[PDB]
Amino acid sequence: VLSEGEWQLVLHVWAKVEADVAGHGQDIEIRLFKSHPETLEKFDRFKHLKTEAEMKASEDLKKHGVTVLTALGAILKKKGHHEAELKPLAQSHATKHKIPIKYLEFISEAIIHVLHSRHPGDFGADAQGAMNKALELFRKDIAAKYKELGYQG
Ligand code: HEM
Repeated sequence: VLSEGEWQLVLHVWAKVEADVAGHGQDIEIRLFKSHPETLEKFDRFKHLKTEAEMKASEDLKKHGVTVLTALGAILKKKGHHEAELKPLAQSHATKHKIPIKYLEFISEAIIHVLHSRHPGDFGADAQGAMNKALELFRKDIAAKYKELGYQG
């Protein structure tokens, strides 16, 4: 569980993300694909993108990044009370996209990296620890929902 203080650090940095959701989304997706190239294989829509500049130029990827971060933001703002928001995400990611928890670890790393790159003065060690706990909770709860659907992490 996160403390109220921890949730407030999470939401304080998230408000920074909300000042440019598209830009943060692009950076996070690109960081994910750069650091863990195998993840790009999961995207029939994007795996044709051959360079970083192509990725940055893709309106489709940018739109998708906003969708991703909008869903994550909606989850984080519930401060753990996110069953209604998490269930449909688990459904699609378990049964359609087939995303293992290890890949959710990869994107969590990418999120931390981008938030620190863009907002170091509002994302120090304690804030990173809080965001890490929030994303750990998300991964734990989604893994439980995966199993409920018959998908083994
Ligand atoms: C913070 C973690 C994540 C969030 C919040 C998130 C959110 C979303 C949302 C909202 C959608 C559109 C609706 C849906 O299909 O559920 C989506 C689609 C998708 N996600 Fe994720 N996602 C996450 C992690 C990942 C990861 C790590 C991968 C792959 C390594 C992935 C692969 C996909 C794919 C392939 C689609 C379909 C894209 C398309 O063709 O339109 N997701 N995601």
